[PDB]
Amino acid sequence: ELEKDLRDALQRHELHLVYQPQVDYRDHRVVGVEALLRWQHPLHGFVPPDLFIPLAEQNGSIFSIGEWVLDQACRQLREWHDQGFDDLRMAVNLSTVQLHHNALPRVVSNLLQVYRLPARSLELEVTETGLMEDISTAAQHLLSLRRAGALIAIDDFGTGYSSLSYLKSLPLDKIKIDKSFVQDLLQDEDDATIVRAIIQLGKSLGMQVIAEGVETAEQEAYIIAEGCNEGQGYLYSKPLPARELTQYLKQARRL
Amino acid sequence: ELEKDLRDALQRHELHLVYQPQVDYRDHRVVGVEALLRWQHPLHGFVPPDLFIPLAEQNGSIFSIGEWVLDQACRQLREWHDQGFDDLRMAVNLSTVQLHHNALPRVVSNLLQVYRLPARSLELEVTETGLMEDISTAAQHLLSLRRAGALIAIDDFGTGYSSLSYLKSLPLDKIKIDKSFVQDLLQDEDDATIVRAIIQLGKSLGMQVIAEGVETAEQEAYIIAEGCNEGQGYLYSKPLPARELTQYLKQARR
Ligand SMILES: [Mg+2]
Ligand SMILES: [Mg+2]
Repeated sequence: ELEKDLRDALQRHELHLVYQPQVDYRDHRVVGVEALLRWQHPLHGFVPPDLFIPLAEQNGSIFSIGEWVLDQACRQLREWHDQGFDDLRMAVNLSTVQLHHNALPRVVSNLLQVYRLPARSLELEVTETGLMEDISTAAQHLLSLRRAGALIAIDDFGTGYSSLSYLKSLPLDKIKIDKSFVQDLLQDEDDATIVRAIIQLGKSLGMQVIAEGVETAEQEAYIIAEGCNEGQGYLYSKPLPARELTQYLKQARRL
Repeated sequence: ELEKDLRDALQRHELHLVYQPQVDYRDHRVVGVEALLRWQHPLHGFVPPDLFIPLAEQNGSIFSIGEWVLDQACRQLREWHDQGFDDLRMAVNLSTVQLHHNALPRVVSNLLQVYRLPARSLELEVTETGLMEDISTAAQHLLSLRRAGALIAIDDFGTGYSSLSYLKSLPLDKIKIDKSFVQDLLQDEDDATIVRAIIQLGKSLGMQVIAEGVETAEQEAYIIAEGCNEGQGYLYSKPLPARELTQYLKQARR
């Protein structure tokens, strides 16, 4: 039922990473890339991450998959840095189980040393739900990750529960607006209100804000006018395999 | 013995209300009053509400106590309206267990009609913790309360967990900055950041913002500059018994 086929997946080389660029609106430059895990099974097609990551969390294999993801993402960043894009950031999502695994600080610190990555070049994305299960342990691990040189961002912001007390207290550097609000920006005006509110909440707390799911130039124009710092989504590029994002990044940085 | 004593505090008339005024910064005029429950035990003295309301929620006394508070508060609003303070609003705190009780909409609607109170004159204060206890039930009770003519405010904001999604979709009118962030305002700069953020979150979402715990004129100047709409705290008045708050209202509207 693929909850059984998931187990062979990494062994069968059925998992891979795709990469989505992130654009800074101060200079409209590509400044970061988000690594996204895919499972393309030869019989079933792509299996949604929202399906199989819960599966991996329940059978205790998510930490081993996450180790593989982090290694491949850090290696890919080192390759891109060596090609001249040495200010590029790499962002990697951490599932809730990973976030609360006490070996996560060691795994990340190892990779930052092994690939000799600059400070502030790896960003770890966590969700509001991940933080809420056990804010005590999450805070300890996030502080340790920041101490090792990683940045921390909150993914899918606005879809979970957050405490403003903890948002300012934690070592959080960036808020990512959930794409559900950005995608329907120009249509629903409660969605636009929440987009504007998240932007201003990031500004009020001294955090960068990135809009996910930017599909159209008119959406980009609206969020830039309201003060958003960065963007991600189809307007810039869908998620791409590494070889194709290398071409996109060289083309984007050419001029 | 404390939980035991609270079981019958209400027949023993050991509960009373005090009232704290609220000031609108658009014209620096008293626009509302918060009713606050007190329990002065004959042997123990004042028992903190943070102590006896969780006790009332476990032992089931909260329902009858809460109904008594709303009744006394609506009665006092009717008296002040008839004394010429026609537009005054009354604010009452609802505990989590109260907020999720099936009979809460009928209790509030009864009192609004019994005391012939105008629409938007009673404001019910709920906490983020109360909303997150069961967002489905909370949402339908809040919609019924608003449908009956009550206003809804989130009390102690910033100290619990909220969702921007639900803040916008619920029938909320007002956010109350938690007193702990305002008391630390001028000396502590991270709480100044939280205060600024809450005020701006309120503007962004189209909700009024009231600061609780305002103690000095410099704090008030800071929060108005930031866009705060209302204030409450020792700077205006500490909580007062009804006869002194009447004196306070009369003194101002001279
Ligand atoms: Mg992400
Ligand atoms: Mg209150």
